[PDB]
Amino acid sequence: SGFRKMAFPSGKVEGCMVQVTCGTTTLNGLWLDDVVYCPRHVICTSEDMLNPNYEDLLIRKSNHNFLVQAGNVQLRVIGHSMQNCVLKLKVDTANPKTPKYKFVRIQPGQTFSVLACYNGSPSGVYQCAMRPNFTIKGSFLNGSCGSVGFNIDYDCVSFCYMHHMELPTGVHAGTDLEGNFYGPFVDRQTAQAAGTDTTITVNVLAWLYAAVINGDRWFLNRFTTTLNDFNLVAMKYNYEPLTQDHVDILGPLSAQTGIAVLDMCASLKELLQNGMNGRTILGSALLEDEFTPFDVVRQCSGVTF
Amino acid sequence: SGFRKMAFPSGKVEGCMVQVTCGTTTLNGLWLDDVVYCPRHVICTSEDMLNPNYEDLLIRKSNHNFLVQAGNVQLRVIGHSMQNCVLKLKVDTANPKTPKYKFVRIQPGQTFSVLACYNGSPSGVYQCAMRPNFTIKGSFLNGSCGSVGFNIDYDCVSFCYMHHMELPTGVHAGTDLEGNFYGPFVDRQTAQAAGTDTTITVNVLAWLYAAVINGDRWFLNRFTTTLNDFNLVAMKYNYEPLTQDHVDILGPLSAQTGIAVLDMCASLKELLQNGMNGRTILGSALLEDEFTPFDVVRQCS
Ligand SMILES: CC(=O)N1CC[C@@H](C(=O)Nc2cncc3ccccc23)c2cc(Cl)ccc21
Ligand SMILES: CC(=O)N1CC[C@@H](C(=O)Nc2cncc3ccccc23)c2cc(Cl)ccc21
Ligand SMILES: [Cl-]
Ligand SMILES: [Cl-]
Repeated sequence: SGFRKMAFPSGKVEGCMVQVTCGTTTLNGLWLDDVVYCPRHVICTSEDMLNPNYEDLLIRKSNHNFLVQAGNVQLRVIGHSMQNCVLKLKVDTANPKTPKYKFVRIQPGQTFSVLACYNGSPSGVYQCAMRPNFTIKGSFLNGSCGSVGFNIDYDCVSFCYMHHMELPTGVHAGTDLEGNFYGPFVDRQTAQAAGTDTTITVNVLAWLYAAVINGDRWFLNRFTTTLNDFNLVAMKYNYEPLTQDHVDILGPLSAQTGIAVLDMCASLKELLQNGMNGRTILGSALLEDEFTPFDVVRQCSGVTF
Repeated sequence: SGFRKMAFPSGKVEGCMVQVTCGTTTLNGLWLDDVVYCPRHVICTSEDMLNPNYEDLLIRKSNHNFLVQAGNVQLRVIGHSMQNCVLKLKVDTANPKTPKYKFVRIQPGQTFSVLACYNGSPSGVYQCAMRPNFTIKGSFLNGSCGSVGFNIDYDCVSFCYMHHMELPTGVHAGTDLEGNFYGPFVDRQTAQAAGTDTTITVNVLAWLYAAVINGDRWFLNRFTTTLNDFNLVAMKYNYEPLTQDHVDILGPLSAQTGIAVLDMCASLKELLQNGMNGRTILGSALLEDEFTPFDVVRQCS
């Protein structure tokens, strides 16, 4: 019993974290095989960030300008190239702790674990979701750039995020491991703002199924609804639309609990129009949307890595 | 900016997780140097579980009855001994991935990371507090016994918890790494119940300071309170009493934010009286008590 916000075991990723220094800027790099990936803004000073020409800045750099440190060992940079907003530093040594890995781009609503690092040293691990406005509500201080988000599938690490910046509202923005930003963000010192966030509906339903599996049933009702009537109500409360794919993905939890997805949507519809009325669900007074249906199945069934 | 429930990186502990099998029972062990630590209830035949005599059961066991598996390698048990509710299986191989470590017993209110495991394989990592009633509100299934709680403050792993059992209310009980249970619990199937839980007041105050550091100020008020008046109100909401030690520990956050501890205590009294009125503090509609003053300073700097 119990339900916790749970991250993947971070060990396979800790063995990849390195410190990357370029001039006065120090941030984190991800060392996989003989390449170190890091945000390209490491090559920028305070003025450069205002309006940077990264191709122009990178051409002026030499391999010896990048100081890569893996533990107490300095790695020697033998090449440098840029892929979108990520810098790739070729090193002479392949990381012996390189796990089986893939670079994957995730969709909004998908969750991942963040290994927050400072000076190439892992300091914490937390579970979060890619918000529908493409930001992440992370916990990051100065020096956390280059920290990565990942999932684990069997024995393979799927790297899905690299931290680049913090928006004025305290939310965070970054890229996939190919340097493509999630969201309409740029890696510049300019006025940027996240769009109005919405609730990840399929995740709320998955979390309501986890609450039922844990014995919390007060919100269940006799009612069902159509996907169309639910979506009309949900859109009014700034909830993301629920697609037939989402209904299908919730199938196993629906079968395990005996509550159909449209039956659970009728519970969710009431929860929105009436509130919790002093009650909680899994110790929470708000509907939690950072657990995907797969996260719920993994936790409520004990999948190991 | 931002505030998250954050666990320590679990790598140093993953390299220590092994599977321990004794008869039909399989659970997790912690492999440090040439010793594997695990709950002593692994030697019980479920029929012994109501009133087990563990000294009697352990004396009947031989080293070849314990099957220890580290990854795909079977370790050879060359000795067995018991320290309180923990079984120590001496193995013929020192764990090469043994980190710098210590065994620490924690107090209620303290937080730690849990590496939940099944069959010696880590499946997830999360953050807990030792509740004032000495239970932990974990997420554990059958087979999670032997999963450990830890803190990793600078290079060294401090092991503070080993999971032993789930109480009838879904909460969890376990021991320190010396086998001493936290709380009035025993490793028997006898009727056991956790005491009524209370809120860790010092942690709520620390979290209110984290919210102020993050720009949340709506709950602040012009009032202050005596420590005794605060405890009288707090006890009525099933909040733990706040001692002078707790006031002292909140000193650095008080200095950083410019809000005296008793000034923040008056905000907390108002929050308990009115509720949040549709507002959230750090994205939460409830007062969070699983961040210690030390966690807040470490996370916020
Ligand atoms: C203004 C500026 O030049 N910066 C700052 C450094 C950097 C940045 O956002 N860093 C931070 C990341 N994560 C949490 C942070 C909490 C506090 C401070 C900084 C954090 C950055 C990166 C880009 Cl791509 C664009 C702009 C900026
Ligand atoms: C009742 C009983 O004989 N058991 C069960 C096995 C075991 C126990 O609590 N196991 C579990 C742990 N953590 C979550 C669990 C969720 C579901 C099931 C079992 C879980 C145990 C350990 C002791 Cl020390 C005393 C009693 C018992
Ligand atoms: Cl999803
Ligand atoms: Cl402040």
